[PDB]
Amino acid sequence: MPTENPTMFDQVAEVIERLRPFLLRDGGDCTLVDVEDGIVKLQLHGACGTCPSSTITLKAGIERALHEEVPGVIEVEQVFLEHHHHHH
Repeated sequence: MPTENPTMFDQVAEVIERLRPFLLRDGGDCTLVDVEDGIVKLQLHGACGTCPSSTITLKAGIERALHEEVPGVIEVEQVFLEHHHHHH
């Protein structure tokens, strides 16, 4: 029982908004919906499409990175709000 110092929310929120500008450029924008002991839930959104083929790849990309940079999770619900692409 240390202290309720800048908890995860602060960090994630902090790093998120920081990387946001970069994510928007390539992927989109992330949004934390709920912080749990493992059953976290966020929402990705780059714009508004219908069948994103790139977001799917990126999705698994971030997830993997998160788990790797944060081993101990059990599940994560990342709901994307669509994000089509110019072409290819």
